[PDB]
Amino acid sequence: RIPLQIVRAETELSAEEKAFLNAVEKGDYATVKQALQEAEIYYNVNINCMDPLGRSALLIAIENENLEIMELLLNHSVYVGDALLYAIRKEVVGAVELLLSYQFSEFTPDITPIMLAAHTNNYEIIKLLVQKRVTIPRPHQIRCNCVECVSSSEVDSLRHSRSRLNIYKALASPSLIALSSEDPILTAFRLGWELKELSKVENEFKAEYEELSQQCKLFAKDLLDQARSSRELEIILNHRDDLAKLKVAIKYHQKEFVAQPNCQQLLATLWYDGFPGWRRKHWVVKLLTCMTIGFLFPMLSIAYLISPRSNLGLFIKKPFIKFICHTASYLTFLFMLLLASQDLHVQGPPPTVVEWMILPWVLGFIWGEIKEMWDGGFTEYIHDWWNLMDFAMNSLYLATISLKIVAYVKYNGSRPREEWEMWHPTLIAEALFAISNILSSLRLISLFTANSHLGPLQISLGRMLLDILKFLFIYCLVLLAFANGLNQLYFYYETRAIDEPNNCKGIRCEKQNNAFSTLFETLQSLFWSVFGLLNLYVTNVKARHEFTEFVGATMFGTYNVISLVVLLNMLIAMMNNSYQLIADHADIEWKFARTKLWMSYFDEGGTLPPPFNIISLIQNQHYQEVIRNLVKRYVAAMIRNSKTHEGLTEENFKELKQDISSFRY
Amino acid sequence: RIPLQIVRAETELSAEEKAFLNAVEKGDYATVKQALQEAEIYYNVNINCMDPLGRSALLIAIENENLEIMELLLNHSVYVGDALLYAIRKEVVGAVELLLSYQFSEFTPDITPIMLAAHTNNYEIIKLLVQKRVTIPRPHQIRCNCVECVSSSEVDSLRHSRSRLNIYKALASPSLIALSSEDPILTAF
Amino acid sequence: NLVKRYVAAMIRNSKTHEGLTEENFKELKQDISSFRY
Ligand SMILES: CC(C)CCC[C@@H](C)[C@H]1CC[C@H]2[C@@H]3CC=C4C[C@@H](OC(=O)CCC(=O)O)CC[C@]4(C)[C@H]3CC[C@]12C
Ligand SMILES: [Ca+2]
Ligand SMILES: [Zn+2]
Ligand SMILES: [Zn+2]
Repeated sequence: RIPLQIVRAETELSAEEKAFLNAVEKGDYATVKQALQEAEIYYNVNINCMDPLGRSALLIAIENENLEIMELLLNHSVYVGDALLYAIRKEVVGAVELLLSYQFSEFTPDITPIMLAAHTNNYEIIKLLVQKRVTIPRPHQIRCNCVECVSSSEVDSLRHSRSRLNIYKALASPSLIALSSEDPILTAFRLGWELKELSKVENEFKAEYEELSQQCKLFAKDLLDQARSSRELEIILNHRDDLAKLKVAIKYHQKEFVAQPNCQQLLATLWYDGFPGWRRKHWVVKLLTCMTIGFLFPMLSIAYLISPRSNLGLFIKKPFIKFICHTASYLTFLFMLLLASQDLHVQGPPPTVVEWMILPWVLGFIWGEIKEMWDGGFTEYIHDWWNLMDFAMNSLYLATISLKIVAYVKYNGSRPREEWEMWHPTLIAEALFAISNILSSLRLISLFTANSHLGPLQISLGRMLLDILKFLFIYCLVLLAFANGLNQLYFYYETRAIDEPNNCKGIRCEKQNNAFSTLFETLQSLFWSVFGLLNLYVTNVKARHEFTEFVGATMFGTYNVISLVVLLNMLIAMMNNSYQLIADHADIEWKFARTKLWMSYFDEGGTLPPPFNIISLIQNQHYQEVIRNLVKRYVAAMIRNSKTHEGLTEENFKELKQDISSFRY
Repeated sequence: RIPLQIVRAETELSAEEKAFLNAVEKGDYATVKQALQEAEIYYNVNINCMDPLGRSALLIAIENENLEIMELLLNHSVYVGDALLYAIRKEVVGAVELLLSYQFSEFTPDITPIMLAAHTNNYEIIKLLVQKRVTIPRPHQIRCNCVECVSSSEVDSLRHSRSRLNIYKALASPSLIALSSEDPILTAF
Repeated sequence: NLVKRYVAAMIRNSKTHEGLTEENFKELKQDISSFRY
């Protein structure tokens, strides 16, 4: 039999001090007033009593929303501590104003009235509080090591983290940004960037910072949405302190802001400068004009080089024409590379005509690469992740040219490749040239972002590469373990290449042998076993060691099972789970990428294609006026969205009943 | 210490012109009438004042849905601009009829009362508006290259696109197809 | 202390819903009717 009792006992009640609490709970004004005045005359009661549910007279008045009992209690000199915070958090303007005009608490001691107003995001009460000179502390830099920060973290770290989070949550309020801010858009950009940076540093508190950054981005997008004229749109997008604001938004990774329909329409208008009917055109005529502009790229380049100011001179300044010319030049370079492969008995031959034509394009590519790193900088150069492939290709081409010139200078004989050594400079140069051709042909993937059908697909594939890289580590660990074991088992029976039928050793021969004799060969065999290109008799020895053969076969079968049946199927499940979430924002990511690609062609520098490449207060006032108009529209819209819900409004009957009762009285 | 202040400051208030706004907000008919007549006799108040939340006397009457204060304010010769649109968009038939019988705006300048009625898709108010001879502009063919279309797109393209979208959204209303159409099925197709 | 805070928070979460509270008009109507009587 479980003796149910009270373990933590509170104080007793049911005196006159509880009588007048329950009178206030009833709320009848006359009875409350008479009981309170009688108790005050008697001078034997207090006002510190607490109900079992955790509410007092003032808290119950807060919950019931009765201004008459509110003013009566406040004029009766009841306790006032935290009552302003409770009223602000209850979100009633009349009692907030009344309390402003004049133990156990569910409020953190660091909470300020302005902080709570910012947390609750109420425009009216926020303005009412901010009309007085109220301020907010500064949280220190992200990696501050100053004595004040180290000391405060040492005395109490949980309170410090909570205070920082509360300060940032109050600062990231859309209303508190609408007021007391000269540039709300820039403020939102910087705040979102700072919160995104803070999320990584504060590992335990990540979701809160991420949601604050998302809220800032959404506020910026909603503020942009209210523009209702092309003049206002261009003023906003061109304000600086062209398209400086758009460049800043691209830098700060504001994909929702960038992918706005109005901004995209303006960008398309700027992009299709030469053609004004490109929107209303047939696919056949678009294709025909595409070839007819791409075919005359050398003529256009020569015309611009000769006469920069002419009818044909300025025809290449348009971004679309420049993009078409660059694409045609790259396609011509790739065609030359393909034609190159279509006497081989000389040692270090002079370059042929195809290589002579290929060299100016390669030199131009390198020149264009260095200028962009000099103009952009190291961080911008490495952020693209395509410049890595560009640098690798250019370095490989430079090494190929150097090796070819070295071979030409050194060797001058005529000997067969069957007698040439394995480390010949000519052979090294051909291998590097083949790798360079592979990389250059693979470089064409970056042009898929300009298309409507392939951009999101390419963006989705790029996102999944990360999961591929993550699984590669586990696969490599398993492969290393099994290769170590197999080599340790099989390294005893190594045989020389002379004893083999065709003087061939390894797995790249018809007589596959010595598959696990060395660690490198074991790694190669275990890699090739995934695709089923390794035979089954490689796990055999010339001697009759049936136990050893069976153990090796068991190891091989276990590795095959683990690699193919379990790990490969698990990768597939991860790809599906990742792509399900990836497919949601494909449009936004593709539009951001296409905007970056489009703006990459707006600059005046580098107009020519690679082969020929080698050879101020009025604006502030206008922006302020437009920002004021947008803020007013946004405030109205968000007030309405707050009014969209709770459609079953009340107290209209109470107000009318009070009025008619007074008239009857 | 972050100095919180006001960056964009509006006009001041709390005069008799704000007194009678908050009287209208209270909505007591006798008090509103006596205050309004006293202010009219004094001849020192206006009716153009705006609350901090973006509402006026007529807008608050729209939101509160009080026909008596509505007719009192309208017979007191308050400003009437856009009030018909606000009433139609609030979707109250009594005040829509009363307003039909007789700055900062959250409505696009191209919005027409019939267009807003079609957007909101209210059969009764749509019929009440369409009983009068009201019409709708034609958007041009899909690939129109005519001078009027090219010129209007050149002066302002965002407004042109918005106007086209609003016209088509008004035209694609199921109620506006049920009325004023001989073959609703073919029209919908 | 933790129990008190948790009880307050869960009472509030119970009060978070049913925001369209009633019987306030009934109590006021009963009071004014008695005063009129
Ligand atoms: C996977 C292939 C290439 C074989 C490599 C074998 C070892 C060199 C690897 C396999 C697992 C690795 C470990 C995996 C994870 C960790 C935890 C890691 O912990 C942290 O990074 C702690 C700090 C933090 O992340 O907050 C430190 C390295 C260590 C021990 C790694 C050390 C290197 C190990 C032993
Ligand atoms: Ca590049
Ligand atoms: Zn510090
Ligand atoms: Zn036209």
